[PDB]
Amino acid sequence: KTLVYCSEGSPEGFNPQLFISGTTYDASSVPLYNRLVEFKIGTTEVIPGLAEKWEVSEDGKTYTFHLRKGVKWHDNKEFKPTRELNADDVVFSFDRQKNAQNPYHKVSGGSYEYFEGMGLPELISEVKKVDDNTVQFVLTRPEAPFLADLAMDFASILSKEYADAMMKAGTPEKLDLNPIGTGPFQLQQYQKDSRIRYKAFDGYWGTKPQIDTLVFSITPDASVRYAKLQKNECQVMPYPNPADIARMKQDKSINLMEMPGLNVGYLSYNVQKKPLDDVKVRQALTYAVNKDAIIKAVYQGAGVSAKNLIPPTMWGYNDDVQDYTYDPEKAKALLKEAGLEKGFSIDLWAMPVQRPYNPNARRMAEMIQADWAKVGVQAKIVTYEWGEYLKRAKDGEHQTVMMGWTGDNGDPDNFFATEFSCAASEQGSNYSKWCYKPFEDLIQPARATDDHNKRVELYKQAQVVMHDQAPALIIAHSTVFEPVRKEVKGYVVDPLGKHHFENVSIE
Repeated sequence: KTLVYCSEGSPEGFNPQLFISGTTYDASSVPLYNRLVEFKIGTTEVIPGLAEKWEVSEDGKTYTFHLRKGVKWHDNKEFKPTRELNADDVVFSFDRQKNAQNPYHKVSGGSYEYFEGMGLPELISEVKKVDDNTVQFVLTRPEAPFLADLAMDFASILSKEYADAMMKAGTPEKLDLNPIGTGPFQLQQYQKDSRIRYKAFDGYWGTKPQIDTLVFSITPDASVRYAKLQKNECQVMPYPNPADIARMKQDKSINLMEMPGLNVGYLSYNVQKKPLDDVKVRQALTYAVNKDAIIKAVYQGAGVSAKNLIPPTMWGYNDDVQDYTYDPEKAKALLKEAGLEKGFSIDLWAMPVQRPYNPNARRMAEMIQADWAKVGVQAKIVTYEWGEYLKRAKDGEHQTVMMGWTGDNGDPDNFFATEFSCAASEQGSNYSKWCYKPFEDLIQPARATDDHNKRVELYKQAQVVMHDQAPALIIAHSTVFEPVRKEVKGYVVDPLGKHHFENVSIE
């Protein structure tokens, strides 16, 4: 009947539209609300949510959503709904973020950060009501990742009946502070320095949670989380201390669940800077490096070797690629064919901050400098303060630079196109400055088409092109660790990084 989760900090609010933090999302969008479309648990595949089906026009610019009938809203001290979900609720949700003429646009400050971050103000031409159970979106271009954007937490549907009411009582901020949703749990109590209490929503459209009472115990210190887990004061916890992983692995009261994180760490080769314009040279520098040694010494169990830009938790992953080996002799042969038998000198920018996809860039750089020296390549390690590092790398001032990415929507486009397209190169966030027609000929059709099978084919071939042309040395993906006590049944780790309790039971 009850499950206690040791959370890592307090939510900023209960309206996910206004925030970008996973800590906040775990306490709001995940338990209380639903989206039009949802991610299938354990994957980044999209399925029906508050919309039982969708249709896409021939030109890829008009989306039709046919809404689910009979969906109930929560209630509170002040609100009791008189109708179920409809198109008004859905249009209000997106119109509030896009339209400055909407009465709720400036409410609670109007910071619609992810909405804006995903480019929706510009992409969306119009959001319209067709009837009470049908909504359309017309876009300014074809955009296959738009469905994955609508499964994101900021796209949670709010109640228009309740918003009207709170604007009527002259207390519109209550829509944001006292949540009303369609989700599996309802909010019962909250106290910022202590805990959050939820209860299974009896009216839920989906299958009712098997957990009757869900409690969040706000615990910022990770050592105290594990201590609480050991006492059975909480049954689930996130982000263990790196130091505790070995013990947790031997702890017979828990399953230490693991998964690749939604990210990647790489070293870009600026193909505009000689001799890095020659594919043979890029290949040589890649063969020369002893990547197993780097994974071991730098990540120390919190990462895994990467051979593809996207992690294996995403769809479209090509498991047929065979990664570069560690082969100095082949690197020397390559260098000779390139007419650089004698090596050359080059710079190597090391990240000044620590990230899951690259936790020790200084050590890594020293390792790569040692590897390259053996094939005659004398590297100069450079670094700058984070803002400056970013600004100069964005203008292509580097010869080689360590960078990475964390996924936003779980869609392959959000890695290949944002980081390695011709447009990204113009923009500067393609740090390889690689604009290649065979690549463009795969990622542009892939982002315009609606045929998922065709999308899978295209992204798998794109992984071949990247591998053959070696625009970047791909290094790794992080490893995520989630301790769960054995009495908890049905918990699945989420590739997008949220922590979900609506499908679990407790023994």
